[PDB]
Amino acid sequence: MPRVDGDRLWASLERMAQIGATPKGGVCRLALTDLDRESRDLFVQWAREAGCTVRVDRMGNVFARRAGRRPDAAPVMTGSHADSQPTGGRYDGIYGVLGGLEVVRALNDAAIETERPVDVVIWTNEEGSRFAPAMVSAGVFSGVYTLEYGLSRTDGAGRTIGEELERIGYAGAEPVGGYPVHAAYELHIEQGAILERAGKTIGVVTAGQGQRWYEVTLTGVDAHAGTTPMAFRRDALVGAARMISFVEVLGRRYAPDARATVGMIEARPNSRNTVPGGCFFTVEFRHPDDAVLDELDAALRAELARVADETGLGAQIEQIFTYAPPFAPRCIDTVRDAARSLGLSHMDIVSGAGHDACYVARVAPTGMIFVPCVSHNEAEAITPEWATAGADVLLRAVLQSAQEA
Amino acid sequence: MPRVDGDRLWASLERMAQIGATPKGGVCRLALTDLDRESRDLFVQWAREAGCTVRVDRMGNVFARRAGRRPDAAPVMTGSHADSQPTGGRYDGIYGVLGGLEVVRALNDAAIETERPVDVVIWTNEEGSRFAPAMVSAGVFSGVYTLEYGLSRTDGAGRTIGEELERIGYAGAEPVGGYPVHAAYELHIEQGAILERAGKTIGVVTAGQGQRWYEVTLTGVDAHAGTTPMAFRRDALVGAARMISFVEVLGRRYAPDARATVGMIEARPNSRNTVPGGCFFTVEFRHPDDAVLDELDAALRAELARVADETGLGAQIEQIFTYAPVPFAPRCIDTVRDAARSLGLSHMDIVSGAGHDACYVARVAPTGMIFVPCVDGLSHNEAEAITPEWATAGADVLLRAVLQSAQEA
Ligand SMILES: [Zn+2]
Ligand SMILES: [Zn+2]
Repeated sequence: MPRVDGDRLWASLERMAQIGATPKGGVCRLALTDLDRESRDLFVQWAREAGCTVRVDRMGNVFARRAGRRPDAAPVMTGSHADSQPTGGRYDGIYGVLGGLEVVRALNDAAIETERPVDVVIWTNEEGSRFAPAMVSAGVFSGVYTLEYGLSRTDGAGRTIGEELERIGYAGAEPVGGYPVHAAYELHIEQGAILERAGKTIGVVTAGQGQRWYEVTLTGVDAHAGTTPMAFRRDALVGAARMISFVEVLGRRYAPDARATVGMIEARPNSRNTVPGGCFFTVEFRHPDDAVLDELDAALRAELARVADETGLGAQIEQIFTYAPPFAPRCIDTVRDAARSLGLSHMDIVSGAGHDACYVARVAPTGMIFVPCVSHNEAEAITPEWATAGADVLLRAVLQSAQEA
Repeated sequence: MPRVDGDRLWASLERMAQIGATPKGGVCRLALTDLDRESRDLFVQWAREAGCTVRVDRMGNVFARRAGRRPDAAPVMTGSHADSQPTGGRYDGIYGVLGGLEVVRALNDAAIETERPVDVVIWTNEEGSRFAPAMVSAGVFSGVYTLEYGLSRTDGAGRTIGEELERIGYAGAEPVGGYPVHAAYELHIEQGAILERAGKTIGVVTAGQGQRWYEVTLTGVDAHAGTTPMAFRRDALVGAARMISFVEVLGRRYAPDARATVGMIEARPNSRNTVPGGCFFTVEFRHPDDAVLDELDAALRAELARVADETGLGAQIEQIFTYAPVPFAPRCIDTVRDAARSLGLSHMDIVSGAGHDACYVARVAPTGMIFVPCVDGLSHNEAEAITPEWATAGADVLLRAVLQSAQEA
């Protein structure tokens, strides 16, 4: 099997990172800005230079197609997003886009004919910063959202995605999704420390995380600290402290894949010489298994009831967000087998963040490939070896799928 | 032994409560306002009608003196403040003042002569709302503050205490403090629910609380919750939670008199989907025993170090306020307790959880305090209330205490 040109890949990442470069060495390329256009334009140029046919759909998704023996066969698709967070890094999303480009180049150098066409994609507005929601364009593609909804999303100035697509010249003619896709692979940095600390180069992504978000309000009695003895108190902050501790306990209880976090708290009146009579805090559970999330939910509620009973606090809880994550076994195995045949260190991993691939999974057999990083930060970084390794895994996986009858 | 006239005392409280009456049934009578002046003038009028000689000092403190057999003898002093919080009750401070007036009237009715003169005092600006700080005038009296400091405290209008004293006619000529006082007693509502819930009418106040205040900053690592396994986390808020729970443990460990509280917390960045990398919170200890406060300090600092170690969090702690406990005079305390006993009144020892003028006066005179309960422990609220029975009982104890000390050679 062929090999990617690591130096060529690295050079393209270096070149692309100039567009929207921040002084801290990060990237600010918000969706459908002029800088987004400049980045898109450069990809298009490079793709066409690689002999690809580049098309654009009505959500401005860019597809660079490399020829296959069967021009009407469902393609193998790979890619990611080019747009960033306001204080994004040089590799969030774009590494997957340029990794896909290097795959095409590598197939060209090896003079390989595939049975199926290969599409390298840029998804519009993945990060969901200028327009909400995130992953909206892959969402339209995958039937999560309608085209009407996708195009009507507005920024702070009241400009819609549809209006901006026309402004920067990416109001494409192609339908958004609706055609069969044989398989899809997204190469992405981990945006975490699991691979790096485990000393593993390749993350075989098995699933996304399910999520449960809660808001909890504890009600006690505002009291002067000096004049109120401990036995008379209804301290809502102490009640919350008990819950915060128990949330951490729950996270460790369902290790390694559970995420359990209290990230926001507000005490009232929040004055140092008064017993807090109220406290609001959030809870979020993440785990790839809905059954485990149900356990976490039941434990949280049962404990909240015990705390209220013991403390005499009033308690209210409300689940405010619920999300169920599944990648295809075939793609997962293909990714693992590719890593193995390349002699690359690897491990199964769960994605702790959303990606376009999470939605593409709904319409085509989909997998993801993670590489380590030293995210959502201007200092996030990968090594040339990591960049090459992820791209070599991508090449192998895409090639295998593309030769499938 | 003489007895107070409960109906008379109650009538005086109802009448005074008219001055600055609020629709919610409270009192809004800020220090050195015209309402405060009216209240002062009425007390002065009643005191003179009861045969007292009234004097005013340079901080506007009002002293009504009931003559003693030996005019040059050190006086027994009693009283409180007449001024209120913006949403004050009908009994915060003024109960002690009118209690003192009732003591004078009761001594008159019984035709009693005392060895020592008795002073009934109104302290200027106790509540410290219009001018900061609180208890500033008893403070000057007691050496806490200079006269220059006391007179120069300004309100939001740029007007000083000195200027306002002159405006309302209470820029007195007498020196502020600096003379021998035989004993001092202040009658005051508890401003807490200890007496009410224990079913005790009289609180024998043994001390005012010492205080130690702290600021604590825990430093962790900002991290996205979904992508960060528990084992990698440096959660500053969980660290704080551990400390908050421990602070409660410390308060309950030194029951019944310890107060241990985390009243303020600030997490950062305080977003629901991220592991908090920073957390600020306050700690305050209160206790009548400085040795216990020392132990609380040591325990807090020891556990903070243990938690920082075990969690991998950076920790910072600063004691930003220190206040020594104010024990009251043993003889005054015993005098109060003995009085309650002789009157067949239910009573218990209690520690004051709030500052009073008497806390400062304790520095320059043998001082004690007498508490009565208040409904629900409510105070500095317009719905603050005592019963006639409680009002009468507090005044009866004050009468006997003042009487005993004023007859001491
Ligand atoms: Zn991304
Ligand atoms: Zn008071």
